[PDB]
Amino acid sequence: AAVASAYQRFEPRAYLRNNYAPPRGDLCNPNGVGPWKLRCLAQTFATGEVSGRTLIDIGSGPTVYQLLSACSHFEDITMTDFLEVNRQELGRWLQEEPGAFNWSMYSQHACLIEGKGECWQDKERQLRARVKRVLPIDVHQPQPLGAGSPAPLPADALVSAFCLEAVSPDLASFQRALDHITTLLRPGGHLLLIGALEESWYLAGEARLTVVPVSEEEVREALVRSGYKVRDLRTYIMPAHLQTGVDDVKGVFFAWAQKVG
Ligand SMILES: Nc1ncnc2c1ncn2[C@@H]1O[C@H](CSCC[C@H](N)C(=O)O)[C@@H](O)[C@H]1O
Ligand SMILES: O=S(=O)(NCCC(F)(F)F)c1ccc2c(c1)CN[C@@H](CF)C2
Repeated sequence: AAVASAYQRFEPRAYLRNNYAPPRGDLCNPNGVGPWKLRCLAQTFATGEVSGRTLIDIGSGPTVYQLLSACSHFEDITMTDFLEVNRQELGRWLQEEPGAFNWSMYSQHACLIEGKGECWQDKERQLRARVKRVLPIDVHQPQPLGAGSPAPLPADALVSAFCLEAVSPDLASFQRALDHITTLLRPGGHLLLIGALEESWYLAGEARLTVVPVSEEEVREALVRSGYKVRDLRTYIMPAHLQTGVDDVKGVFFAWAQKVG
């Protein structure tokens, strides 16, 4: 409830500005964190080993880039978040309403990276078409989505970016939160986890969030303890010019894990 309390001042547009607009949001530099995250996602799905019918995005927040390469492998996509404000923001983009955040640059780069000759409008069209619902969620609950969630369970795959560490006060919480979401994933399923490395706080407007600083090994061990087979775990070290005053993140990790059940 302590963290949950802090997230009450969370400003969606301040978050988007701090992390998805320049300099961090500049996709032109191939050395940026942006191109790196999109490549990890694209390369993974390009292996063709992450497929199914349903997929759930945990703690989607007000962003969609994490689903750009995934949307063409899953016909039923469910997005989620603890904050009403974030679900509202996602709606504005999915419905193409006024003031929606502009993700066209990311769509274009996903198309560029994937290399299938696809135009970005068709990519955004496909994603919007496959996202069937935006549901509330709380990874701190043994049943994240709840009792009678409209989401098809178990899911064939899960995607989660910058959520778990951002909502857990310490390692143990991180672990449980991971066990909580893992129940949502069908045995043999896949989990694509992205997150901040060794970060302790980040700003989102008037909100100042505490973060549990984790390391690559701690993430690996946590995934194993939860019953996953780590297929891939990479690290991106945050360059100096991407070190702004919005947080103290040291790097970013990408984990492709398979629930071995
Ligand atoms: N208990 C909880 N369970 C699930 N999500 C939570 C949560 N508490 C906070 N969150 C959400 O977790 C998000 C962390 S920011 C990450 C946003 C997005 N996934 C990205 O890649 O940028 C926020 O949207 C916040 O509202
Ligand atoms: O800089 S990033 O690695 N990616 C943004 C740049 C982009 F969009 F181009 F990929 C990033 C994204 C989100 C967050 C961070 C970094 C670090 N703070 C967390 C707190 F939860 C949120």
